[PDB]
Amino acid sequence: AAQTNAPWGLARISSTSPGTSTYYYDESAGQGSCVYVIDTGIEASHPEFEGRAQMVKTYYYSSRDGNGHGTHCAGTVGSRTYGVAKKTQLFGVKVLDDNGSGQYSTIIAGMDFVASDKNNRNCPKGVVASLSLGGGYSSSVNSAAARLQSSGVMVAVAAGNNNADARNYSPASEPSVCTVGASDRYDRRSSFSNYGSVLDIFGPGTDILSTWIGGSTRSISGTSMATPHVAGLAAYLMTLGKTTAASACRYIADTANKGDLSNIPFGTVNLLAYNNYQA
Repeated sequence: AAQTNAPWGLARISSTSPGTSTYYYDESAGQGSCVYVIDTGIEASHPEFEGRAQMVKTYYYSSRDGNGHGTHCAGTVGSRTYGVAKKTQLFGVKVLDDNGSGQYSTIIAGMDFVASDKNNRNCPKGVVASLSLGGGYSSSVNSAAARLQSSGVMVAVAAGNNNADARNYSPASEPSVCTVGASDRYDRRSSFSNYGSVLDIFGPGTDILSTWIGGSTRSISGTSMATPHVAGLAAYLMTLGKTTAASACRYIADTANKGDLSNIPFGTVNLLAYNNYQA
């Protein structure tokens, strides 16, 4: 398939060179897979989700996305115009309030919930989880992320927006989950993106147009926007049978565009998410 005039991030992960405007991808588009978006929620009512999004857990007086952040990430995973896995199923776990804040004990609870709740859902091509969130170092948070990975779920987490080493943030610093850095449309490391040996892969994360609450759309920036590209990609590759939940992050790194990013510090991988689709 080809999406003409796609967002630059979608075109990037299906291209070998920056500057293109078409997203090339297999028509399966993630059908049969499931991506849990652990964030401020999702506006499942958005016509861009085509009824494929549904909230399954909240920890606040409401399960609605009063922020847009979670709706923006979910649209990059699987929205029809802005997503990587356009036929995937999106589940919303609202661990963050409408300021984008959330306590560690709640985020942990959310992750434990996803490990259990995938057993209630039909996902014959596997399960992905996208955690566009984090904070200071916490081993309990890291264990939580590793528990989720070990239970059969592909975990992708943002590396952080502190332009520092991700060793000091969580769950970004958990070795067994996929930790995603951010790049821009010119293959530069995003000015804000964290770095460090704990990174596994980079995805598009500067000026990312995607869905927004109110049935709208906007462009924003962060390793929060890079994470759902890789999560979408994981789910896309899993539907195709090329990798598994346990093996996807390694697969994405093996098959990534190598050595094409600028400003990548010494010790940080130089790998850009890439779907190697050959029509």
